[PDB]
Parts: sequence; structure tokens; C-alpha cells
Amino acid sequence: GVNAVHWFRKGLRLHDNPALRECIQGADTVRCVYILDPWFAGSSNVGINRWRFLLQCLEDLDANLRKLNSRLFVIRGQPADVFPRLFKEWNIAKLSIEYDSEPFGKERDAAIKKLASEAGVEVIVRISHTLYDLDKIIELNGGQPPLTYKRFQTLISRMEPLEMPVETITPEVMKKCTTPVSDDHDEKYGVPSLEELGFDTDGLPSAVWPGGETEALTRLERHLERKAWVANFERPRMNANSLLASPTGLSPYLRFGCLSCRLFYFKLTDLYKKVKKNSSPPLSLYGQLLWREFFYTAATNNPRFDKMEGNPICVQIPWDKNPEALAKWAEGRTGFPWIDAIMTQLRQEGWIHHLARHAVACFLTRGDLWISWEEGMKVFEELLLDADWSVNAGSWMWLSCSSFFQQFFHCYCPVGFGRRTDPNGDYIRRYLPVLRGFPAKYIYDPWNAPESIQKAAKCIIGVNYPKPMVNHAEASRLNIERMKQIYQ
Repeated sequence: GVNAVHWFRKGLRLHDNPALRECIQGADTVRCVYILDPWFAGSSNVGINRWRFLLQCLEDLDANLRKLNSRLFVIRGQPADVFPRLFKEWNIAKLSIEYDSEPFGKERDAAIKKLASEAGVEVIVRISHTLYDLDKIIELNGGQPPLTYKRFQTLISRMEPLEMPVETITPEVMKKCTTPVSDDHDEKYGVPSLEELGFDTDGLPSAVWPGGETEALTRLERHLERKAWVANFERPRMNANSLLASPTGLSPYLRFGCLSCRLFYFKLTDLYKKVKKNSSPPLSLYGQLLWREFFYTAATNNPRFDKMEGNPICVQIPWDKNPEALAKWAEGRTGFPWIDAIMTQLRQEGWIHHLARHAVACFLTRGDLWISWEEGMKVFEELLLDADWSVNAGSWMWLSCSSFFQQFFHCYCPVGFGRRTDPNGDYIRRYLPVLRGFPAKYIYDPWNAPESIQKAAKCIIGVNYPKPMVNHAEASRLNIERMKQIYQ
């Protein structure tokens, strides 16, 4: 027997999975594994919403593999310990992974490759988390990664994706390549519960963002129907521009690989071809995917990408150290309703609009609090479902004027920008019900409401809801000065 193992990490899907497809070819058995260390998970700095999304991804993979007379094997432990034991107890001949371009994952996988080579195991590696081979982009930019999105887009215009999506794993392929399954399986290799990872799940509502490939592919189809409407210069919709979680949102599913980035790219292309009757779409059609690719390319050869000190592409800025101010931001207790509502939605649901990310990032860093982008990055990797190491670090550096110098913009007012975005302030009332009583004219700046309006709202500003932690006019005035005295 030729016994094969496919190791899931970031590509949590059965469609467009070339590594898994190549692993099964010529194999007599196949076992799909995810390696989760529950002891380490108990010290995790990642909150419940991200862990639940991951677990639902794994339950979805288990459900779909059972349709194929297979099971997911969730293996408790660390890869460097687990894999020597597995190759042996299962007599494994081939191991497959999707390529991981991030420095830590490159390091981890180099170690597993050496372990597999000393066991005489073939290791299959296929690029499918990104659109391109990132090192070929680096070559076309004179041997270094593009440090501006304009340059990245310029180079990308002269490339086509490596590969169009490959077929999903069908009942076909899995009848001729079996999976031996104990009657004790769910008990040694079943998907962990949130309680097993150290979470108190009492009172936990249903996920606004259910995890996994089945949801991803349902959302993709609805996403394409929504997009065709706007592309058709069509009529208004009541849910055209929402800050609320979108039932066609895809960013969490791209991050975990529930949705192939190459499938998404292809379906956008064909959408433009059928709806705009145009064979050559603009690159802005692919903005979400290219922005992702940009930062993966920038980070792949930079193990300090997520730091300020010692990071060669990050400008050194004298950020303040203010733990109490940072907690106020992270917990949505700033006293600016627009900022607090956004951070409340982030904590409660795990997703916020890109325009809202700019707003809270502005407030934390160069706009108001003058706290390092590293702190905001960390809070987002704790709470933001679609946060990805490279894209998260790069976005925070760009937003804080620490790197990727292009698109210089002024930072939003934490009062005015919310009022321009949601004039009536329903979004504030939704995520901060304590302020539901304020009229539209005070909901973004309730400290300005007369005492009689505050009593009528049953919310005394500074007792039932905090006063603003900073005078924004003064803060942004000082911080604009700080920034230009550094760049003078």
C-alpha cells in the first residue's frame, strides 16, 4: 500500500485543492489531518469568535469528507512531534501541504520537510493560497518586493495567474482511494468543542459568520449576484451600503481557505465577461485579492514584518506606551460612539467594514491616541475573523503612515466620519443600546447634549456611558505635528 496524508492548515476546503488532488493520485489510502494543540490553545491570545470559526471550518470538512466515506483526523499536539509518530503508525509514503509563504510557516514547513526526508517520505507542496508565485513577482521588481501598491499593480498587470482552479474531490476519486477509520474515531480524532479549548460558551449566540466551505460556496454565489446588480447600473437597494455583517461577505472564508482565491478570481472574471460583455476587465475588479497578494509578497522574506523595531520596511515612530488608553480602545470604552460601536461589533461578531477599520486604526495610532500600530494589529488578530498575519501587519503600517508610502490621506474625525457614514446613527443605537435614546443630532457627540436631553435618553454621559477619553481637535493637532516633526 501507498499511504498518504494531507495536512490541512490554511486551505480548509475540498475544491481547488491541487496538493490534496496530487496526494491522492497513485495512493491506496488517504488521511486528511489537521493538527491542533489544545494545551497551547489554552494560553492563546485569540478570542472565542476566531476559534469558533476555525472549529466550524473543521466540522464542515469532516461533514464533506463523510460524504466521501472518509473522516477528518484532528490530531492533538504539535507537528514536529506528531508527524514522526504518524509516518510510522500509518506507514505513510507521501505528505501534502498547501504552500505557506509567511516566514513562520516557511520555517515550520522546512522542519517538517526534513523530518519527512529522514523518514523517506515524499512531500507534496502546491501553491494555492495565493494567485501567483510570490518570488516571481519579486524578480520582476529588480529582486525586491514592491513596497507600494501602485508598483505591485503595475507588475501584476503583466502576469496571469499560475493556474485556473482544479476540480473538487469527487465520489469518483475517493472510491478508488480508501480511508481506514476506527470505530473509536470521533473519540481520538474528532473536532474539538469550544469547551475543550478553554471557553465558557454560556449565553453564546449563533455565529453571525458560520465557518466552512459549504457556507463559503453558498456566499460566493450570492456575492456574484449582488455584484452583477451594481455592475448593471441597476436600481437602488435598501441594503446597498451597510456597516452590518454582509450575507455575501467572503473575507473570513478567503483567510481560512474555505474559498479558493483562484476560484473567486475566475468567477469575477467570468462575471465581468458575461455582464459587461468585456474580455479584459480592469484590475480594480480584483482589488480585494490583489491587496492581499501585495502584503503576502511584502512579508514573505521578512520575519519581523509584524514589528516596528528591527523591521527594515517600517518607519521608526515614537509611539506612546499607554496601557489604560489601549484597553479603552480595545474594549470600546473611548467615549466616542462611532469608535466604540465599531469595536463592539468587532468584539461581538468578528467582522467590521474596511471603512470602519480605517476609522478605529486612525483613532488608535496617528489620529488620536498615538499608540503603536503593533497594538492595534494584535487586537485585530485576537478578534477579527479574517485577520491574516501579513495583511494585518501591512494594513496597520500603511494606515499609521509607518510604511507602504502611497495614498497619503487625512485621518477621519471620530465624530464627523460616522455622521457622514450613518447620518441617523442607527449603527450607534444598534451596538451601543445605552445611547439608543439620543437624537440623531447628538448620537455621535453625546457629550454635547444638554442635560435635559441626556436625562430624557436615560443616559448620563460619564456615568452610564463614558466621557470622551481625548479632546480630538487637540489630539489630532498635536499628532499631525508629531508626525511632520518626524518626517520633516
